[PDB]
Amino acid sequence: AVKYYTLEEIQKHNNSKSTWLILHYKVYDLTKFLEEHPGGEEYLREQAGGDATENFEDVGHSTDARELSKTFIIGELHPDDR
Ligand code: HEM
Repeated sequence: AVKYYTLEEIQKHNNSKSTWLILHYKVYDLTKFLEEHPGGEEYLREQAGGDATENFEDVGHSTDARELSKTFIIGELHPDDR
C-alpha cells in the first residue's frame, strides 16, 4: 500500500513543526533531519513544501546520502499532479 499526497497538501508542510519536500515524486518528511543535515538547514527549509529534485541532484549527493534519505519517505506525489 502507498499513500499519495497532492501538491496542495504538501505545500502546507513548511513551518516550524513540519518540513516536507518532494524528490523524484516521493514525499519526504525531513522535520527531524534538518539539524542533522551536513549541508545545513537553510537549503532544506528554502525548498520545503515543494519539489527539490533538481536542487538535490545539482549538488550531487553521495550513494550513502541517497540510501539514508529513504528512511524519511512517507508517501508519493498523487499521479494526477505529476
Ligand atoms: C532526504 C534528503 C537529503 C539527505 C538525506 C541529505 C543528505 C546529505 C548528506 C549525507 C550530505 C553529505 C555529502 C554527501 O553525502 O553527499 C549532504 C550535503 C549537502 N546537501 Fe543534502 N541531503 C538531502 C537533501 C538536500 C536538499 C534537498 C538540498 C538542497 C536543496 C541539499 C543540499 C546539500 C548541500 C549544499 C550539501 C553540501 C555539499 C557540499 O558542501 O559540497 N541536500 N546532504
